[PDB]
Amino acid sequence: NAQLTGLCDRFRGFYPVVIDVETAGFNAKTDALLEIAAITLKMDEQGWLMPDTTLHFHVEPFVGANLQPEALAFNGIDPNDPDRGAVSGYEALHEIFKVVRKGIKASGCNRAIMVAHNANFDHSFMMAAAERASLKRNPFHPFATFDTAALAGLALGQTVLSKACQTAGMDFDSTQAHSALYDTERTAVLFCEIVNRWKRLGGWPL
Amino acid sequence: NAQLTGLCDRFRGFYPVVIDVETAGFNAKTDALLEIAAITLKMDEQGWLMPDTTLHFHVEPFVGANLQPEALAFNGIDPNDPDRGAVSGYEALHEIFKVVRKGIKASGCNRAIMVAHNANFDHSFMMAAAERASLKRNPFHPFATFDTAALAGLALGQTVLSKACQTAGMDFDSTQAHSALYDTERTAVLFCEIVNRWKRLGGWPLS
Ligand SMILES: [Co+2]
Ligand SMILES: [Co+2]
Ligand SMILES: [Mg+2]
Ligand SMILES: [Mg+2]
Ligand SMILES: [Mg+2]
Ligand SMILES: [Mg+2]
Repeated sequence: NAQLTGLCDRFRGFYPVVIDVETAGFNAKTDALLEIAAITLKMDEQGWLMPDTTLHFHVEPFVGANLQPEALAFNGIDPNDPDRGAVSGYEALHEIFKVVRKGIKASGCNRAIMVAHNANFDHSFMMAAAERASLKRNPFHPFATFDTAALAGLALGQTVLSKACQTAGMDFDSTQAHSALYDTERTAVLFCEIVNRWKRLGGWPL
Repeated sequence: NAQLTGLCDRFRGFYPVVIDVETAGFNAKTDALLEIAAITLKMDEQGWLMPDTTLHFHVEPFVGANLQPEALAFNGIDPNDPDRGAVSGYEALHEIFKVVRKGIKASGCNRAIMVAHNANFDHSFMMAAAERASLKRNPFHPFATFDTAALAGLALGQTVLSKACQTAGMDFDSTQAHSALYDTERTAVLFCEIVNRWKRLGGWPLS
């Protein structure tokens, strides 16, 4: 309870959850959601941020979903592979929201906020997936996000995930990139580093 | 040329332009754009960031636009008021793009990136107006932004514009808030401060 409360209090009630999504295109309303990974965070007693929990689902292209081959070629996902283990968008988000809503309960926490690289992209797909599924209990703030591309611009002078991670002194494997799980991992680590670094430099507290 | 490359160099080529819009609702696709202000930035010889150029346009509701009274009640704008001096969305954007493209011409810069509080909101309306007007040659990055709500969250632990500005040491006047000019202005000063504060604590340069 404490470490989830100290986390939220760091962001005025916001409970930051790192999200990465794979898709069949750039249109959140018409292109398929194909993969989603979520990483929750926590604050240790010293006030340092770090990764807590990890969820990950492959998602079945919804009925009516367009699919751009350039997208599939990019992330390498085959929506047809049987051993894929894809579930519905509903199932994926419901399970993630369930884990998040619990976080928000143990609260100085009020609402969840999405952390993502170029968060506008991942946010819109999540909101669209939730839309199709008619999920009423959505714990994420409907418009606000923590975009690590902007935070990296500030702290690192880099907006590209790989280059930002490298520049931050992080390991980065191009061969593992563009996978929901790896990308979310790197992004959560990058996010935690930027915040902590700000702390180490005496930028925080105020 | 110097101040623009330095600036751009700080963000790997990105030429940051602060933007604030006023609208007739929350749907960028279907609700009216009513107002837009833009503030360019510059870096002095000491490496500090500050506001440079400012332009501002009231915008006439495009044909077919919806207007939410709650939106109008919120911002105080009357789209019928004859002395607004409202221009087309094409005109406001064209004028703003012209000034921005002039900045990108600097050797260091190669693309503009929008700075805004909850930037996804402003960015979507900007991109939709540009789309309505069939504007090629849009100098702003098509999907990237610098969101001051996120940067204030990190730097100050505040995400709300007024709260962040107050918490930052800046004056904020709720009287003048929710207007394009004022909001863009507070937002630009807040962005510059967060960047500068970062520099002053030794987070930048990386050396
Ligand atoms: Co779906
Ligand atoms: Co327009
Ligand atoms: Mg991504
Ligand atoms: Mg990815
Ligand atoms: Mg605004
Ligand atoms: Mg405003």
